[PDB]
Amino acid sequence: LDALTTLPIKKHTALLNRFPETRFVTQLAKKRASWIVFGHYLTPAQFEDMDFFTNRFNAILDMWKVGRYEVALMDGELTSEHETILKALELDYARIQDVPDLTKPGLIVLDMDSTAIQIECIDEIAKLAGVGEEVAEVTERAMQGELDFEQSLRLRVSKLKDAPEQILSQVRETLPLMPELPELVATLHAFGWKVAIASGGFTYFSDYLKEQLSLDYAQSNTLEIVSGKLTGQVLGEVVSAQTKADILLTLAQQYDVEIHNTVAVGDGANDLVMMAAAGLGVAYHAKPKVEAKAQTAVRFAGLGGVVCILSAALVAQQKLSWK
Repeated sequence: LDALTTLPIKKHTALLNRFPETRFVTQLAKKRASWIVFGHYLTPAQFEDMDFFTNRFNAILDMWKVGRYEVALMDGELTSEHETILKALELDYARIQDVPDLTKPGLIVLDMDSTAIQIECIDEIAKLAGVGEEVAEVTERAMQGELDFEQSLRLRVSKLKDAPEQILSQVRETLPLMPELPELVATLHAFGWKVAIASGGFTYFSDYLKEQLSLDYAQSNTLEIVSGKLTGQVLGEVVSAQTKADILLTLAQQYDVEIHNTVAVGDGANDLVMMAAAGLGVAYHAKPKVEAKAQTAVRFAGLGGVVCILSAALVAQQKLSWK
């Protein structure tokens, strides 16, 4: 029932009334506004901290809600001083130029989790399979630059030979979905967008997610399973940085979506190629080095932050009325 819950995108007068009327301006054109601030709860107090640090009164053109999030379309420009004070406040922000249009056919591609959270996943399958150490000896040999990326994967998997299938379920359940993924999926489908995941984990997991959430496409590393045991082989191609960008371009064409109306959400160096290929890359809880390369980043919010960003283009261009 999870992908039946959208994130309502609505104007609330109560939200406006929370702020002095002076905080708002009506002179500047919404369509020329360049950035947004968003978080679970926006208060005058936070904006006074922002004002003090940036040495100016930061006016809001418009505020609305996206699920539990409150979004403010901002006057002026996002300066590095703004970024500093917003990080301190733990408010997210984004420049909204080039943000795709929810009302036109579109595609979003997400990575099922950080390569760190997939190393943990595989290390846990290994520990359950009783070869926790072999897999470790191999991860070490990859740290020495002895094995490249694919060799490390394939070799770590090979240690699982003969492991019983039910180890995969037993691990699926000890793990939590990205916060708000189900809402992100439902919301984008409501707009008629396609949703695709591409991860360096295993088809077993990604195909389950594809089932629970009705994703349109999912691609991971497929573990060969025979007689309910893992054979230790990986079928087909090993999903790499490049594979991710390829999935994005293929599906775009296949789905008949303009490249500029695609979105790629990632968190590691592994996703930069995908992100560089999409109309918009969104770093989600990524390393500061990856954040600095992405056009937009979500730092504090859940995946609903992605909808906050997309809703801004909708509201800026007045693509729809509310009720």
